[PDB]
Amino acid sequence: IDLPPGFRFHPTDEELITHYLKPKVFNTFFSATAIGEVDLNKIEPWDLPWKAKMGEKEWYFFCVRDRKYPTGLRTNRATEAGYWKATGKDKEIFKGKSLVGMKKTLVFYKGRAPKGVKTNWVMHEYRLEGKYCIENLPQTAKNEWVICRVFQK
Amino acid sequence: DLPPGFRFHPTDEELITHYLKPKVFNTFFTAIGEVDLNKIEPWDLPWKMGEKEWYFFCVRDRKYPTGLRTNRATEAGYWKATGKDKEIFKGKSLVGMKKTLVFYKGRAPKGVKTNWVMHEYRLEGKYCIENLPQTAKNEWVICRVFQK
DNA sequence: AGTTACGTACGGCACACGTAAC
DNA sequence: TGTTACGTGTGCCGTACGTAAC
Repeated sequence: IDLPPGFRFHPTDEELITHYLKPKVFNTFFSATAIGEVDLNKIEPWDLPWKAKMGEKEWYFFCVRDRKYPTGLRTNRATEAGYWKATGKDKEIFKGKSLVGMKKTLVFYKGRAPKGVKTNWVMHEYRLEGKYCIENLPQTAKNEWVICRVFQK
Repeated sequence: DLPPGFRFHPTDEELITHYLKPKVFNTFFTAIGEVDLNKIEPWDLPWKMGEKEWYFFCVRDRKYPTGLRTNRATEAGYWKATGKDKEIFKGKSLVGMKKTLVFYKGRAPKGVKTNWVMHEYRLEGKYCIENLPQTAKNEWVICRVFQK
């Protein structure tokens, strides 16, 4: 609907995990008007705002984390242009006294190599953890499905 | 109703241009909410735009008739400005200034501080010209009050 | 070898609070 | 004497970026 000026989608970390990522992990057909679905392994952050929904300053997008190596137990963070690089320690998301999620901060580098070129594109990847750790998940795509907030400094 | 996460989170400029400016230009104009902020305790302020942060209007009145210094004293305590103000620019044109004040309970020379923090946004960019010479002698501002 | 991730700095931002002004 | 603002200090956040590890 038309939002009065200033009314925007700025959810708290727990609102993202509880009302957005958690339902999608269970139902792959969960749909949200505020947040679309892209594969950051293919799409590039410069072209990202074109393929965005209800977003001007920040863009929210669901994504499927792909394992880099067959036995790597790591995540493919490589794109055609460059590579998303994890920076700093993760941030715990708690619902009441129960840990329900985790936030990782990633900065894009155009190098696609150890000679990465730092960019101003920063992505806040939110992932299901704690009360919803893959160990106690009913064979749903938990580790795979992750919400991502992309913005430019 | 609003889907979860959708809230009133306006930019610095959005506050001055879409809310403060019309109220200054056209007195009393929008569901934004107004409060006297005169002798009102901040914990009793919600008694709401948002339970996270409360946004309310305010009428700054001069403490001293000749002082021109604005009154920030309540029965419960005083609001103490911290650091320096922040510029609000709609392009290359300065439109507003944001002052951060931290509530200090006690109302004494050395009152005990509290976690109440208020971001006061004012129309300082066009204040000097007094485009509209309101004889009401009322300075209208908008404040983001939260206890975080 | 290439790619990712860890983890401790480091710079900016949001105040904390002494010391000056009205 | 009281009350308010000013202005650096600073502690904490948001990354930067080797160095290690997968």
